[PDB]
Amino acid sequence: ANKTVVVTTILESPYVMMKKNHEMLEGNERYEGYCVDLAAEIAKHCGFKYKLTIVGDGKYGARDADTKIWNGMVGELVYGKADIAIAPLTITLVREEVIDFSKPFMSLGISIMIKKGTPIESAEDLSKQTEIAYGTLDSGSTKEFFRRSKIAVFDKMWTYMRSAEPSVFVRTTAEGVARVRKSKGKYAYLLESTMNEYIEQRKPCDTMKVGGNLDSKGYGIATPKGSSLGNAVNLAVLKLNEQGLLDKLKNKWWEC
Amino acid sequence: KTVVVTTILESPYVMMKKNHEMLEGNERYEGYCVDLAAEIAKHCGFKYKLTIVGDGKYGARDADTKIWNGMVGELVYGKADIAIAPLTITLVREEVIDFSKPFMSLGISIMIKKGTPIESAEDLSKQTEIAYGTLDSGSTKEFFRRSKIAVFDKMWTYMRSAEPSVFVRTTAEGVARVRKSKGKYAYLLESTMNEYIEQRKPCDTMKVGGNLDSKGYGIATPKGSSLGNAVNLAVLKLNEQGLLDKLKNKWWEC
Ligand SMILES: [NH3+][C@@H](Cc1c(-c2nnn(Cc3cccc(Cl)c3)n2)o[nH]c1=O)C(=O)O
Ligand SMILES: [NH3+][C@@H](Cc1c(-c2nnn(Cc3cccc(Cl)c3)n2)o[nH]c1=O)C(=O)O
Ligand SMILES: [Cl-]
Ligand SMILES: [Cl-]
Ligand SMILES: [Cl-]
Ligand SMILES: [Cl-]
Ligand SMILES: [Cl-]
Repeated sequence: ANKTVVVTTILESPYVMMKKNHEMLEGNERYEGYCVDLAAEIAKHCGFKYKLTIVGDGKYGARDADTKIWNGMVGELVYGKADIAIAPLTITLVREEVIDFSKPFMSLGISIMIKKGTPIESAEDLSKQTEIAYGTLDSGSTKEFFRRSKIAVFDKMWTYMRSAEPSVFVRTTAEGVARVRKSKGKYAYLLESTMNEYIEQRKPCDTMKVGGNLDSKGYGIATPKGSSLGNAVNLAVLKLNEQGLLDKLKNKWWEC
Repeated sequence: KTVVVTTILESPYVMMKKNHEMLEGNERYEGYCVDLAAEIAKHCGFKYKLTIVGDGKYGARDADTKIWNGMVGELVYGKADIAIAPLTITLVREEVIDFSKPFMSLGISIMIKKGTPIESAEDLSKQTEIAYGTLDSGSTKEFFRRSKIAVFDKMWTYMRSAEPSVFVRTTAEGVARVRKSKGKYAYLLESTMNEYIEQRKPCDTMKVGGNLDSKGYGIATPKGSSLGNAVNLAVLKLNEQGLLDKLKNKWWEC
């Protein structure tokens, strides 16, 4: 690279977190987490300096159907605000058409979060009932998945979600988790298995993952199309995996 | 023109059809990869011819000369246009060819004959009574040669100095070596084949311990190929539509 690399990411524990004493720290030293360590290791094996930045709008990435404008970390790569995205960013077909992804460094699938005691076990259960509302993050891969799915059960769920009143969408993942906890079992949150399981095993220990994953995908490091950094970043990811660092980082950062 | 697809004869990925001697062309073969090639050829809009890799190898290179063999070599040296097989995505392979995003996941595991006193990779590295090795021309050999983890590096130090040779030249040779060694050989292979062989007679093998790593199979094309981008989007499409899970269930006793 010829400049200091601008890395965009999102504040999502345990991937990126503010240090207890971040107010006294400068630059990259303010943050900590799985993706903070991963960026240092990618930058080390690619030979560039980098500055960690938090995505301005706090979004993963969605595409406006009318204007085709992207937002979130995806938009920051498409419109030249960032050089690389190191975050739990899901590899998707639609995103792969405007940005480049490295090979996945972590796997996941869409899963269901419920409040302990809710009579729900699968997405089939959710689509066949009207007592428990459900929704997902509005600006992420999960919304994209349901919007595009030709699969009957998932299309039926999408049709219900976008027509529900009050809205069942949430604009952050934390909003979704909180909605489950305060809805007395009347709201089920559709989110990725990684965060679902993470929340499950932590206080107040009142949420739970039910059913199996709805699909199988992974997180990847993203760069803009044509960037002379994607090839290097891709090899770095594969080297860190083959050397065993990704397993070490997983164990490092991963109660009820 | 017609795209030359290189693959390898491994069940249930690629197999000979019943009465294959009387069939011609692509109709001689069937399996997960045979169905997968048709789907990718459909979404990418090209005609293709299935061919089995000449040397029956997955792909390794000489450390000094950097010359490749196996399916990787057929792509690097212009003998095939695309590889559709259980070919593992690795660092060294991605330096000379391109891979799509993984269409299937797997890890390195340990195969033993039933009754062998082994449960993990650490157990093997702590002794020599029970020999252990892996395929010589594959990604598992690359893993043990390039792994920075201590226990794996000790297994590599043992393998390349053991006597008689613990390496094998085909996966069938490794499995046969476990079944014939009366419990004195452990074969390091990928979990997909380990668990598949486990549920097939003679039913005298089993998988012990968790996977030593986590990786995936990807569709390979030579660098600069005009099929690369399209093939990658096809895999992601087939995954989104659930067809990869359909093929798995379709093609996947003790
Ligand atoms: N990853 C999706 C976003 C996304 C998620 C999601 N779930 N978990 N993450 C990351 C995460 C946060 C906190 C803790 C842990 Cl363990 C993992 N993203 O769920 N629906 C979506 O749409 C995207 O790229 O749009
Ligand atoms: N995949 C590796 C080869 C490779 C394998 C391996 N194991 N299983 N396969 C594919 C397979 C065969 C038979 C049945 C089933 Cl289910 C799966 N390849 O083990 N060590 C290696 O080095 C490579 O690309 O080099
Ligand atoms: Cl993982
Ligand atoms: Cl359906
Ligand atoms: Cl021709
Ligand atoms: Cl899989
Ligand atoms: Cl170690």
